[PDB]
Amino acid sequence: GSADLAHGKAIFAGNCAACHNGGLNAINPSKTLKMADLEANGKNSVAAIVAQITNGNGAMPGFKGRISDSDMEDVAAYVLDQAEKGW
Amino acid sequence: SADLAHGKAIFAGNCAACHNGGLNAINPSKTLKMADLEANGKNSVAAIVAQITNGNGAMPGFKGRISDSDMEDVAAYVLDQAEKGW
Ligand code: HEC
Ligand code: HEC
Repeated sequence: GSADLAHGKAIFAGNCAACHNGGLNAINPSKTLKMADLEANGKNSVAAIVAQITNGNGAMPGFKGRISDSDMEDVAAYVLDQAEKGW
Repeated sequence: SADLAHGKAIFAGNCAACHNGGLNAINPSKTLKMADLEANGKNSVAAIVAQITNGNGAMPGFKGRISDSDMEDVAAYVLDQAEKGW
Protein backbone atom coordinates (compact mmCIF):
# COMPACT_ATOMS: atom_id res chain seq x y z
CA GLY A 1 0.00 0.00 0.00
CA SER A 2 0.88 3.68 -0.30
CA ALA A 3 1.87 5.92 2.57
CA ASP A 4 -0.22 8.64 0.91
CA LEU A 5 -3.29 6.39 1.04
CA ALA A 6 -2.73 5.55 4.70
CA HIS A 7 -2.32 9.25 5.44
CA GLY A 8 -5.47 10.08 3.48
CA LYS A 9 -7.36 7.39 5.39
CA ALA A 10 -6.45 9.02 8.73
CA ILE A 11 -7.41 12.49 7.50
CA PHE A 12 -10.70 11.04 6.21
CA ALA A 13 -11.45 9.52 9.62
CA GLY A 14 -10.88 12.85 11.36
CA ASN A 15 -12.71 15.11 8.93
CA CYS A 16 -15.10 13.09 6.75
CA ALA A 17 -16.11 9.80 8.36
CA ALA A 18 -18.84 11.24 10.61
CA CYS A 19 -20.81 12.39 7.55
CA HIS A 20 -19.52 9.78 5.08
CA ASN A 21 -19.20 6.67 7.26
CA GLY A 22 -18.24 3.73 5.08
CA GLY A 23 -18.46 5.88 1.96
CA LEU A 24 -22.14 6.66 2.48
CA ASN A 25 -23.75 10.06 3.21
CA ALA A 26 -25.81 10.54 6.39
CA ILE A 27 -27.43 13.83 5.34
CA ASN A 28 -28.03 13.26 1.61
CA PRO A 29 -28.26 9.57 0.68
CA SER A 30 -28.12 10.36 -3.05
CA LYS A 31 -24.56 11.74 -2.80
CA THR A 32 -22.44 8.84 -1.51
CA LEU A 33 -18.76 8.18 -2.16
CA LYS A 34 -19.62 5.06 -4.17
CA MET A 35 -18.03 5.17 -7.62
CA ALA A 36 -21.42 5.08 -9.36
CA ASP A 37 -22.60 8.17 -7.45
CA LEU A 38 -19.26 9.95 -8.01
CA GLU A 39 -19.44 9.19 -11.73
CA ALA A 40 -23.09 10.28 -11.99
CA ASN A 41 -22.11 13.65 -10.51
CA GLY A 42 -18.83 14.12 -12.38
CA LYS A 43 -16.88 13.80 -9.12
CA ASN A 44 -14.83 10.69 -10.04
CA SER A 45 -11.46 12.46 -10.21
CA VAL A 46 -8.81 13.77 -7.83
CA ALA A 47 -9.36 17.35 -8.99
CA ALA A 48 -13.12 17.23 -8.51
CA ILE A 49 -12.84 15.74 -5.01
CA VAL A 50 -10.25 18.36 -4.02
CA ALA A 51 -12.64 21.06 -5.29
CA GLN A 52 -15.49 19.52 -3.28
CA ILE A 53 -13.36 19.45 -0.11
CA THR A 54 -12.15 23.03 -0.65
CA ASN A 55 -15.49 24.69 -1.41
CA GLY A 56 -18.11 22.32 -0.05
CA ASN A 57 -21.64 22.27 -1.42
CA GLY A 58 -25.11 22.41 0.12
CA ALA A 59 -24.98 20.92 3.60
CA MET A 60 -21.29 19.97 3.16
CA PRO A 61 -18.98 22.67 4.58
CA GLY A 62 -15.83 23.79 2.87
CA PHE A 63 -12.41 22.96 4.29
CA LYS A 64 -10.31 25.73 2.69
CA GLY A 65 -7.79 26.85 5.28
CA ARG A 66 -8.52 23.90 7.60
CA ILE A 67 -6.90 21.14 5.51
CA SER A 68 -3.72 21.68 3.52
CA ASP A 69 -3.77 21.24 -0.25
CA SER A 70 -1.32 18.36 0.10
CA ASP A 71 -3.57 16.65 2.65
CA MET A 72 -6.57 17.25 0.37
CA GLU A 73 -4.74 15.33 -2.36
CA ASP A 74 -4.10 12.46 0.06
CA VAL A 75 -7.74 12.22 1.11
CA ALA A 76 -8.90 12.52 -2.53
CA ALA A 77 -6.68 9.56 -3.43
CA TYR A 78 -7.96 7.57 -0.46
CA VAL A 79 -11.59 8.22 -1.43
CA LEU A 80 -11.18 7.31 -5.10
CA ASP A 81 -9.25 4.16 -4.21
CA GLN A 82 -11.92 3.02 -1.77
CA ALA A 83 -14.54 3.86 -4.39
CA GLU A 84 -12.79 1.87 -7.12
CA LYS A 85 -12.17 -1.17 -4.92
CA GLY A 86 -15.44 -0.92 -3.00
CA TRP A 87 -16.00 0.58 0.45
CA SER B 1 -49.34 27.38 22.25
CA ALA B 2 -48.30 29.53 19.30
CA ASP B 3 -44.65 29.13 20.39
CA LEU B 4 -44.39 25.32 20.34
CA ALA B 5 -46.07 24.90 16.93
CA HIS B 6 -43.83 27.64 15.53
CA GLY B 7 -40.74 25.93 16.97
CA LYS B 8 -41.85 22.68 15.36
CA ALA B 9 -42.05 24.47 12.01
CA ILE B 10 -38.62 26.09 12.38
CA PHE B 11 -37.25 22.68 13.43
CA ALA B 12 -38.70 21.01 10.32
CA GLY B 13 -37.12 23.68 8.13
CA ASN B 14 -33.65 23.86 9.70
CA CYS B 15 -32.90 20.85 11.95
CA ALA B 16 -34.75 17.82 10.55
CA ALA B 17 -32.12 17.21 7.86
CA CYS B 18 -29.77 16.05 10.66
CA HIS B 19 -32.04 15.43 13.68
CA ASN B 20 -35.07 13.68 12.15
CA GLY B 21 -36.99 11.95 14.93
CA GLY B 22 -34.68 13.49 17.52
CA LEU B 23 -31.76 11.35 16.34
CA ASN B 24 -28.31 12.37 15.06
CA ALA B 25 -27.02 10.14 12.26
CA ILE B 26 -23.79 12.15 11.96
CA ASN B 27 -22.95 11.72 15.67
CA PRO B 28 -25.18 9.04 17.24
CA SER B 29 -23.81 9.77 20.72
CA LYS B 30 -25.42 13.28 20.70
CA THR B 31 -29.13 12.84 19.95
CA LEU B 32 -31.95 15.12 21.09
CA LYS B 33 -33.21 12.48 23.53
CA MET B 34 -33.50 13.99 27.00
CA ALA B 35 -30.93 11.47 28.28
CA ASP B 36 -28.30 12.63 25.75
CA LEU B 37 -29.09 16.31 26.45
CA GLU B 38 -28.56 15.56 30.16
CA ALA B 39 -25.31 13.72 29.36
CA ASN B 40 -23.96 16.86 27.67
CA GLY B 41 -25.39 19.60 29.87
CA LYS B 42 -27.68 20.69 27.03
CA ASN B 43 -31.06 20.04 28.72
CA SER B 44 -31.98 23.72 29.03
CA VAL B 45 -33.28 26.59 26.91
CA ALA B 46 -30.08 28.58 27.38
CA ALA B 47 -27.88 25.67 26.33
CA ILE B 48 -29.89 24.79 23.22
CA VAL B 49 -30.05 28.44 22.14
CA ALA B 50 -26.26 28.63 22.45
CA GLN B 51 -25.89 25.42 20.42
CA ILE B 52 -28.18 26.75 17.68
CA THR B 53 -26.38 30.11 17.64
CA ASN B 54 -22.79 28.83 17.57
CA GLY B 55 -23.00 25.23 16.35
CA ASN B 56 -20.27 22.70 17.15
CA GLY B 57 -18.24 20.12 15.25
CA ALA B 58 -20.23 19.11 12.18
CA MET B 59 -23.25 21.17 13.33
CA PRO B 60 -23.31 24.66 11.78
CA GLY B 61 -24.30 27.79 13.64
CA PHE B 62 -27.54 29.56 12.81
CA LYS B 63 -26.73 33.10 13.99
CA GLY B 64 -28.36 35.52 11.57
CA ARG B 65 -30.39 32.73 9.93
CA ILE B 66 -32.85 32.16 12.81
CA SER B 67 -34.13 34.99 14.98
CA ASP B 68 -33.47 34.97 18.72
CA SER B 69 -37.21 34.59 19.30
CA ASP B 70 -37.44 31.64 16.90
CA MET B 71 -34.42 30.04 18.59
CA GLU B 72 -36.24 30.12 21.94
CA ASP B 73 -39.27 28.56 20.23
CA VAL B 74 -37.10 25.82 18.73
CA ALA B 75 -35.50 25.15 22.12
CA ALA B 76 -38.91 24.81 23.76
CA TYR B 77 -40.06 22.44 21.02
CA VAL B 78 -36.96 20.24 21.38
CA LEU B 79 -37.24 20.05 25.18
CA ASP B 80 -40.96 19.24 24.94
CA GLN B 81 -40.38 16.43 22.44
CA ALA B 82 -37.44 15.18 24.51
CA GLU B 83 -39.58 15.11 27.66
CA LYS B 84 -42.53 13.41 25.95
CA GLY B 85 -40.32 11.10 23.92
CA TRP B 86 -39.71 11.77 20.23
C1 HEC C 1 -21.25 16.99 6.89
C2 HEC C 1 -21.06 18.27 7.72
C3 HEC C 1 -20.13 16.59 5.89
C4 HEC C 1 -18.79 16.63 6.05
C5 HEC C 1 -17.97 16.83 7.34
C6 HEC C 1 -18.20 16.03 4.86
N1 HEC C 1 -19.20 15.84 3.94
FE1 HEC C 1 -18.93 15.45 1.89
N2 HEC C 1 -20.91 15.71 1.55
C7 HEC C 1 -21.83 16.03 2.55
C8 HEC C 1 -23.10 16.35 1.96
C9 HEC C 1 -24.39 16.78 2.67
C10 HEC C 1 -22.90 16.17 0.46
C11 HEC C 1 -23.97 16.42 -0.61
C12 HEC C 1 -23.83 17.92 -0.87
C13 HEC C 1 -24.85 18.44 -1.87
O1 HEC C 1 -24.85 19.66 -2.17
O2 HEC C 1 -25.67 17.64 -2.38
C14 HEC C 1 -21.51 15.77 0.29
C15 HEC C 1 -20.91 15.48 -0.91
C16 HEC C 1 -19.62 15.02 -1.07
C17 HEC C 1 -19.02 14.54 -2.31
C18 HEC C 1 -19.78 14.41 -3.65
C19 HEC C 1 -20.47 13.04 -3.60
C20 HEC C 1 -21.27 12.65 -4.84
O3 HEC C 1 -21.37 13.46 -5.79
O4 HEC C 1 -21.80 11.51 -4.89
C21 HEC C 1 -17.73 14.22 -2.03
C22 HEC C 1 -16.68 13.66 -3.03
C23 HEC C 1 -17.49 14.49 -0.62
N3 HEC C 1 -18.65 14.98 -0.08
C24 HEC C 1 -16.31 14.31 0.06
C25 HEC C 1 -16.06 14.67 1.37
C26 HEC C 1 -14.77 14.64 2.01
C27 HEC C 1 -13.47 14.13 1.34
C28 HEC C 1 -14.92 15.03 3.28
C29 HEC C 1 -13.83 15.16 4.37
C30 HEC C 1 -12.84 16.29 4.03
C31 HEC C 1 -16.31 15.36 3.47
N4 HEC C 1 -16.99 15.12 2.29
C32 HEC C 1 -16.86 15.81 4.65
C33 HEC C 1 -21.61 16.08 3.90
C34 HEC C 1 -20.39 16.16 4.53
C1 HEC D 1 -26.09 18.93 10.40
C2 HEC D 1 -25.61 19.86 9.27
C3 HEC D 1 -26.92 19.54 11.57
C4 HEC D 1 -27.96 20.40 11.54
C5 HEC D 1 -28.56 21.20 10.36
C6 HEC D 1 -28.41 20.60 12.91
N1 HEC D 1 -27.67 19.79 13.74
FE1 HEC D 1 -27.70 19.81 15.78
N2 HEC D 1 -26.08 18.56 15.87
C7 HEC D 1 -25.42 18.08 14.73
C8 HEC D 1 -24.19 17.43 15.13
C9 HEC D 1 -23.14 16.75 14.23
C10 HEC D 1 -24.14 17.53 16.64
C11 HEC D 1 -23.00 16.99 17.55
C12 HEC D 1 -21.98 18.13 17.57
C13 HEC D 1 -20.63 17.75 18.16
O1 HEC D 1 -19.74 18.63 18.24
O2 HEC D 1 -20.43 16.58 18.56
C14 HEC D 1 -25.34 18.24 17.01
C15 HEC D 1 -25.71 18.55 18.30
C16 HEC D 1 -26.88 19.18 18.66
C17 HEC D 1 -27.37 19.32 20.01
C18 HEC D 1 -26.66 18.71 21.25
C19 HEC D 1 -27.26 17.30 21.44
C20 HEC D 1 -26.62 16.54 22.59
O3 HEC D 1 -26.99 15.37 22.85
O4 HEC D 1 -25.71 17.08 23.25
C21 HEC D 1 -28.52 20.01 19.96
C22 HEC D 1 -29.41 20.39 21.17
C23 HEC D 1 -28.79 20.34 18.58
N3 HEC D 1 -27.77 19.81 17.82
C24 HEC D 1 -29.88 21.04 18.09
C25 HEC D 1 -30.09 21.40 16.78
C26 HEC D 1 -31.12 22.30 16.30
C27 HEC D 1 -32.22 22.88 17.21
C28 HEC D 1 -31.01 22.39 14.98
C29 HEC D 1 -31.89 23.20 14.00
C30 HEC D 1 -31.78 24.72 14.28
C31 HEC D 1 -29.87 21.62 14.58
N4 HEC D 1 -29.32 21.01 15.70
C32 HEC D 1 -29.42 21.46 13.30
C33 HEC D 1 -25.84 18.20 13.43
C34 HEC D 1 -26.76 19.11 12.96
